[PDB]
Amino acid sequence: PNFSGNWKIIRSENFEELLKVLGVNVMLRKIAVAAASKPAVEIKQEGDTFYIKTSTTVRTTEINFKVGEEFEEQTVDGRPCKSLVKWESENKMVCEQKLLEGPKTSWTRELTNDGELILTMTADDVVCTRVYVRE
Ligand SMILES: CC(C)N1C=CC(C)(C)c2cc(C#Cc3ccc(C(=O)O)cc3)ccc21
Repeated sequence: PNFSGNWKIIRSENFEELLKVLGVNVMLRKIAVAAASKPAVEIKQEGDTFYIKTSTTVRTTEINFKVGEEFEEQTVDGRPCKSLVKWESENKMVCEQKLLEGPKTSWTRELTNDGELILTMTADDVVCTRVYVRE
């Protein structure tokens, strides 16, 4: 599927809990949660090549990767990692992360038949789920 476009958040579940179990300081956690409530998301996909920009004033993540080639990013709680994206199924990509020790973290993105984008972010047993619609 083509994920390209600007995406707008409509649901977030377990974001604060994810940060909480990862030990993020409560003062920083409240700033992170509030910033994450209204991110600006831009995706440009050309085959297996992805540009994914998620912007908030206090944290912008900008990754330009090819599916099946390793790249550097940060975990959700800000620790440097090596990431590797693969297609799990036809409409779902799964990213495995390894720290540059800690919780086992990952993220997934998929598109529904209606064109809603579902992001999950995991740390051990805690799963955060965020749903977006294309502008
Ligand atoms: C207070 C600031 C400086 N801060 C500090 C520490 C951590 C790393 C926990 C932090 C994470 C986010 C975040 C985020 C986020 C992740 C994903 C998405 C998304 O994909 O929509 C949106 C926001 C935003 C701020 C901080």
